[PDB]
Amino acid sequence: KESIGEIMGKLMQGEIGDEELSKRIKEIFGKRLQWGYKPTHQQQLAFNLDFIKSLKEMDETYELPSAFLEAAFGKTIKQSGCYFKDETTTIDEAEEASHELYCERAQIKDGQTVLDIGCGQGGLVLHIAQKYKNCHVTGLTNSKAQKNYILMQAEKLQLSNVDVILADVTKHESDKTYDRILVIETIAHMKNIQLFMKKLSTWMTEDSLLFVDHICHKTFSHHFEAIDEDDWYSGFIFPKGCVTILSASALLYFQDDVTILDHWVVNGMHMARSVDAWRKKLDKNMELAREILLPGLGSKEAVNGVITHIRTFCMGGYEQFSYNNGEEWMVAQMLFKKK
Amino acid sequence: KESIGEIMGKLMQGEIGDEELSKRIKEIFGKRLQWGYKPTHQQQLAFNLDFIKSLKEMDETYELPSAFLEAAFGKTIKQSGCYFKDETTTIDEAEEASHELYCERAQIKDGQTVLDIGCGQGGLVLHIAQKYKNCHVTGLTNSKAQKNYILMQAEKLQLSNVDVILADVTKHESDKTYDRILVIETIAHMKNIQLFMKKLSTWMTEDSLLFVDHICHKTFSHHFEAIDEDDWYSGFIFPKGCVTILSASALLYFQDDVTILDHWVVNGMHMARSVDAWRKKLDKNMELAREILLPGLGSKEAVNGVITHIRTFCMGGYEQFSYNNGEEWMVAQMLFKKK
Ligand SMILES: C[S@@+](CC[C@H](N)C(=O)[O-])C[C@H]1O[C@@H](n2cnc3c(N)ncnc32)[C@H](O)[C@@H]1O
Ligand SMILES: C[S@@+](CC[C@H](N)C(=O)[O-])C[C@H]1O[C@@H](n2cnc3c(N)ncnc32)[C@H](O)[C@@H]1O
Ligand SMILES: COc1ccc(C[C@H]2c3cc(O)c(OC)cc3CCN2C)cc1O
Ligand SMILES: COc1ccc(C[C@H]2c3cc(O)c(OC)cc3CCN2C)cc1O
Repeated sequence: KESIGEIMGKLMQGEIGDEELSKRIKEIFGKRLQWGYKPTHQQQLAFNLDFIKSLKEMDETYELPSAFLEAAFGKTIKQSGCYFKDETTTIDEAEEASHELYCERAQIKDGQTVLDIGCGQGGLVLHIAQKYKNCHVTGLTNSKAQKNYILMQAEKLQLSNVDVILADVTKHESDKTYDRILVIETIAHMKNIQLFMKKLSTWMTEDSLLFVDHICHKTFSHHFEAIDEDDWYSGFIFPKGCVTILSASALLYFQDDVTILDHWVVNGMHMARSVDAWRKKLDKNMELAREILLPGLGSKEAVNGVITHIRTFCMGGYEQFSYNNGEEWMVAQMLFKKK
Repeated sequence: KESIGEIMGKLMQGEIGDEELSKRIKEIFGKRLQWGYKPTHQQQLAFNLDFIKSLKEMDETYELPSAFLEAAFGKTIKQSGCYFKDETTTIDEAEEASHELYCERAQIKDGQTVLDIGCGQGGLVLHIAQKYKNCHVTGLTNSKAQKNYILMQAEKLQLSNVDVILADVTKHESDKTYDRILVIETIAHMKNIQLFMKKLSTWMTEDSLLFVDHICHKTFSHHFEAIDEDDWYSGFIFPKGCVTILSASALLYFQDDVTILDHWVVNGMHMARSVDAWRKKLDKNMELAREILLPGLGSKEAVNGVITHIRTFCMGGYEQFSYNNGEEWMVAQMLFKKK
């Protein structure tokens, strides 16, 4: 069936079954792979360097209710890839394992000041604060709801070492420095990477470390947007075209102000299992979710719309991160010091 | 035929024909590829990062006569990969094309001070000096013979803007700075890369650029040494185990003191065609070469030994750089500024 509008129409009517939906999104990702892989390393580097150089030239009131977030995501409402040891690891255990991975790779130690940039619902902030009672942990979010959620959770867990800065990170100005800065799956939303990294360095001292985790492709970078008129998916998921997927090594070229100390990647099956867990939990709590959303949304059809958007994101994320057994799209992690 | 000694024995007797020699070296390189490629990007990065971290912990009077060098190499005696536009490009034309490539990518402009580190027989120094009469061009070499050769060539070409520093680059101390620093296929011999790059930065100002060209593997780094007891080749060619082949991206992790601006690779068929041209020219001038070498060598057998070493280097280099149509071993190039 041709035509964006036609596919979008059937999709919203629940007339496209899971199997065909998955098959359709997978073919969309297959075409991005064809766009991204060049025949020789000479050409691959030319293409990658052109993307990086273009980056270096660059310079909604409605928020889902937290009770809905609790019904779709895991216990700490982590909205980033989790780490699954087993086949039977639950989303709650995978959330905790990923928190501990970050603490290990970012070399968190009791006593440090820690800043978590774009902290979301604050799972990582709460984890570090609870495990390391002499750390002072600051979250930074541009969401008032997120701030209020984190502060409430801190109060319930009897944590006294948590604060939250409410700010757009690109506009925030401050003299404060921190021993540790964490940036977990936020960089994909950052429009000016060179400026972002530069600002981060001014919040560091000679003893600080910076840890960044970002969704990536192992070989090439791309904007998350349609290649052609056959791709209904990209523009449905991110209607504002400002999500960038950096290659696993792209940040190596942004060492004006920071210097790399270590670099890892985590296979895409972890992310795939994450989104699959959210999809399954959402499906299980579907009735409850629709009831929670109805008030603030107004119509049963607007509810259906928000649910379709979220569920399709999950189905598409599955196909993207599980491609070739997790060896295409994945998560890259880097550790830096100030330069 | 098993046993290192046995193969080494036949090789020196000219009893191993070209076809079997090539086949044997190619299988040796095949095994290094098996050693170097990991099943997942997560493992490949772990392996690459381990090599880079190990680097960061690390801290002959007999010279061939220039008349011999003239009989084996091209007109400027370039001893680095050349650039072949055609099938019929000669070694002399490929030397010139590669010189012009370096000048373009290093952004050489008339009027600049230029330093060429490990300048060899000074082909690049003489090229820049002749093309850009207002540049002052300094070569640095640890070889007295090379210095004397370059100065003589400068005198014959009526060049007044050439000087040569005789020094071990790792020990050279100086307050002088340069607009442009070039390092062409020298880094593979450098034992302490982090210290090397740091020193280079002290010879730069805020306006300087640094261009590095190095032999590489596209995916992984390795020392040029035997994996196992089946590899007679590595230890025959470099009897001192201190040649490192960095991956194409290894230098990205050495930005403590310099910051990357651009990055390229040149397909390995260019290098392969280079060594093939040297081998063919040596074979053509074989009689003349043996006569030139005899004086300073003393015996016809020591002559035969030096020729076998050089010719086998060429045959092995062919198999290494032409592997998979030049898409394994190749040449990487980087441009940096001071940090
Ligand atoms: C993909 S979520 C990851 C959240 C959290 N770190 C986690 O791992 O669950 C990225 C977060 O960045 C926040 N964000 C996006 N742009 C921001 C900006 N300019 N300033 C601050 N936060 C921002 C979003 O609100 C969102 O909470
Ligand atoms: C592979 S040759 C390349 C020569 C020249 N750049 C070219 O492209 O033909 C590398 C050169 O580095 C020189 N070299 C090696 N170690 C050196 C050191 N520590 N200081 C100075 N020169 C060195 C060698 O003598 C040799 O001439
Ligand atoms: C609507 O806001 C959200 C954005 C992202 C996620 C999950 C996950 C993720 C999963 C994807 O597959 C993806 O596409 C490339 C992007 C992202 C962004 C980083 N991360 C946290 C959850 C959200 O609720
Ligand atoms: C004996 O000294 C020499 C060393 C190297 C070359 C040619 C060429 C090259 C070719 C190879 O295949 C190789 O192996 C990985 C290493 C090198 C070193 C860099 N370059 C200049 C020529 C020489 O005369």
